[PDB]
Amino acid sequence: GNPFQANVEMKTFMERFNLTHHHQSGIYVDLGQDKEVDGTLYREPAGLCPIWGKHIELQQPDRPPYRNNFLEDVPTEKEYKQSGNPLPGGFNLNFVTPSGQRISPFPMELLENSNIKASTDLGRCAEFAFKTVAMDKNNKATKYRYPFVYDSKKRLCHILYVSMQLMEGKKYCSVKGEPPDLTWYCFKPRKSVTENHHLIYGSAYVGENPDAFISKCPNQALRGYRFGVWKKGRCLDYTELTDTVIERVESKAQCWVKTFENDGVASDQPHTYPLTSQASWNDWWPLHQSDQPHSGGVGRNYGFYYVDTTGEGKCALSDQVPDCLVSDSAAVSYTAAGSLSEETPNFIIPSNTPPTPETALQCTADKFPDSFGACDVQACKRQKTSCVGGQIQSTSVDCTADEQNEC
Ligand SMILES: *[C@@H]1O[C@H](CO)[C@@H](O)[C@H](O)[C@H]1NC(C)=O
Repeated sequence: GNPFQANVEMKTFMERFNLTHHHQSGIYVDLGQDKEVDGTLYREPAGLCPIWGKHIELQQPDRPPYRNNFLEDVPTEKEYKQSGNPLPGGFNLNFVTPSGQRISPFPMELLENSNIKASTDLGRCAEFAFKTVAMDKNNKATKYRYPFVYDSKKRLCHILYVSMQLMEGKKYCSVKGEPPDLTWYCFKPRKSVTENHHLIYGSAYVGENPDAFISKCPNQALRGYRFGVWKKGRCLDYTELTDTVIERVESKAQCWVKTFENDGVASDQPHTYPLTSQASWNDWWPLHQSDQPHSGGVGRNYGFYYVDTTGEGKCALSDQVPDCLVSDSAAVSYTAAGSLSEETPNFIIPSNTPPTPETALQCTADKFPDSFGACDVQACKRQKTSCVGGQIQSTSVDCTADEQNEC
């Protein structure tokens, strides 16, 4: 009797944390699909959940004309003639309509318009991205869809022409202008303990069903609980699992960053990039490669900050999809997909469309009596499930004096 499985409301709550199920693609680098454009096969971001706080850190020279900001416009041919190597600018789609209307960034007020069906601001930007496709050379609508960033502060929706997310090595690219002959600067995905929390990155496919992310993706940190897996008749938090990575942290936010940046996070990036005959890297989109990985969202995406009995702040990282929780008011559970904050921001609350509940961890002492599992005689602990201040509690406690003879 895992209560988190036996209770269908608690079960459906825990499902939001399964990134392999809903997101289904890379998170650190998302390149989960393939689409041909003008006779060439390109990798395309495909994941269904927004990645909160994800930004691409660029490594352009530290001088004019370089902004080191992936939200800047992709450069014009002239701009690049003027700058020298490497390319200046950013990843932002710079196209104009025949009318001369700019496509990105696009303001949320203009979206909130009946061609846009999403009920939340973040969903409206995802839906905009989903309704925006590469046009081929000739000029026809293609199936390749650009990823987006919602800058939730400025309320602006960015369609990124550049769908590349990681490029490293003097093979392909320069770091702060060294070596100088290379066309591309290097870049990589980051989250920061302090910056760009108000930026949300996503594949266009978050917009295909633009309200689904609200209730199927783990958007927000989970305060007051530690991710766990049901074993031996009780909830074992990640600290009790053999394959967990445990690192010391100074702060809870560093743990949140580590769930995205650790070496085992779900990533669709190949270890060597494609064999071309170009001098170096020379495309706006990643090329299809026979041996490309598709993580399908599987990876060390999960973790929690907690304080050990020694008083040290630590971060437990796991690839194990959680199917239970251990309650701990000081703990916070994070994923590679969600935000640092545990509070639901305004811009994923229907602007109109009732808010979907998560009432699954609410309880009453009356209807939810103290319940004890059987003693795990290996650890000599047993599950205790109960209700305190209207919140479900789940911990491992001492076995009865009698059961201890069997440990
Ligand atoms: C997570 O989702 C994937 C794909 O649907 C599934 O294979 C896996 O069992 C799920 N894990 C759970 C519920 O622990």
